[PDB]
Amino acid sequence: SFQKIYSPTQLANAMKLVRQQNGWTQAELAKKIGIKQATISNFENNPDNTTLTTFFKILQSLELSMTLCDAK
Amino acid sequence: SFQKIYSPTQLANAMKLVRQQNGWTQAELAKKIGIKQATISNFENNPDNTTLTTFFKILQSLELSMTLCDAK
DNA sequence: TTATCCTCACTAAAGGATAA
DNA sequence: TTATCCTCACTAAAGGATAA
Repeated sequence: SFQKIYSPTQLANAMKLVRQQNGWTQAELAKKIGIKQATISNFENNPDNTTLTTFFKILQSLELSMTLCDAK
Repeated sequence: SFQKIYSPTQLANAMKLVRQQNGWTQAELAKKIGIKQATISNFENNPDNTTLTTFFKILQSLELSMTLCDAK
């Protein structure tokens, strides 16, 4: 159930949920994509100033992609 | 036709296309959402270090939302 | 119309690491 | 395991603005 997302907080919460559902650690994702674990922690908790690059890398680590859609 | 997106560049290119297709100026979107036109120009051309907050605001201006999906 | 410029205050992310 | 800390180099984004 991938819902429409409207903010960095909503985005981070959804992505964290995917990580937890799959039983992945922050450290293991971070290693896979070559970024700091600390960076993933910052994304999950403090997403607003997170870069697009960090977001896409994490998305890849989670075996996810994204699409645009209508706001409704 | 909203396709899967895998990078900041792909994301920016898709969003610019929506703006152009609708005939919107950078200046008008920027006004609507209270950010600089320069910021929108930076997003479209240099998206990699753009913040999640900027991305979501622009998405709103474009009458768009986003969802997660499988990478495939 | 939009890429581009100046300045300033702030932050992300890298390097490194810790507690419990 | 993950939130959190230090440092440093870099940038985004705000304020302001321009050319043509």
